Amino acid sequence: SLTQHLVITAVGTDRPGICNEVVRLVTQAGCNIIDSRIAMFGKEFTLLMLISGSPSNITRVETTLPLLGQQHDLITMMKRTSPHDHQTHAYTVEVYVESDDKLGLTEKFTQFFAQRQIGMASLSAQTISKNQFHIAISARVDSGCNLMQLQEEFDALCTALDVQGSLNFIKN
Amino acid sequence: SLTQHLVITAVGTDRPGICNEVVRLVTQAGCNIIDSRIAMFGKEFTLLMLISGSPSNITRVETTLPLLGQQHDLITMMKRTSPHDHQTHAYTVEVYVESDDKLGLTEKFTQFFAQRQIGMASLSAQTISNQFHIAISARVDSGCNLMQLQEEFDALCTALDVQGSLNFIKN
Repeated sequence: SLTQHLVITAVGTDRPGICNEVVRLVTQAGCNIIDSRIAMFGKEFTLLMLISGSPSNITRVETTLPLLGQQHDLITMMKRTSPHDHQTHAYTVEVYVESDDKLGLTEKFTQFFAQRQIGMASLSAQTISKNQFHIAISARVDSGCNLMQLQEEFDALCTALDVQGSLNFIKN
Repeated sequence: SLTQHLVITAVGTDRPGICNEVVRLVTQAGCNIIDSRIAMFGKEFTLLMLISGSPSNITRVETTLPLLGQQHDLITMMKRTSPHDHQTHAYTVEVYVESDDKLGLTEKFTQFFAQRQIGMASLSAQTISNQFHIAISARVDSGCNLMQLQEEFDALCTALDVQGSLNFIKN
């Protein structure tokens, strides 16, 4: 059949089985779960998800999902999208930047990865207790990426912006 | 000054600098980005983000974020929450399950980990071409009895008669 893809976003007060019903409703709808991201932020359950199924099954998910969010104070958001081309990743680079000035610094580092077409998976930019600003980014690069070269360019940027930054590589 | 926390979630067509916009709007509003999850699913930019700031700044972001979205065809959702008890995990457990049946197999494994208070970071449950595979990346702190976890997990797979494995990775 014509396999259709859908993107799901959900936020709800984290409780024992909230994530059960979600994958329950999705899998029990005939759809496949291509990938997802689950994070516990604050007292909240946050989920990013990409599913695929027949046009019939997806609609089934597009209809039933909001109801689940009604009886659980859950908040949903969906959006159909083109199929997902699997980008296998060979490494996870973890970056850590520290500065005393936060002025437009974070977007300099996200741009660093965009210019190189490296997708980030997580980020944090914040002022710590006690007058410094710390940025933390996690990104995935494939096997075709020159690691020693990525590290050098990252060091140059850090020199250019006069901040302290470290880079870490982790393969899976 | 009475720190407020805001969970933000967005999904729009993946374009360049789209993420930059979000980070710019939030940081210029004087807020901190405590954590976030970014992913490119299909052809969409996907974001989960937890920010915090004073009520004035959070209100500012709550006010101007939707607008930014209207600009970049980005649909967003927001909700305030309580302080973040930032947990650290001693191990990352990669789980892999291979079966020749789809029927209610997924809930079994999520329940398995929810019941044991072991959080999941990612999940994929799909058929591959007549075998339904489940990949789960979960977090396990140091107070976990790895021997018991292994045994119970093996008993799960045995009861469902599927093939499962766990790979303990140190963070």
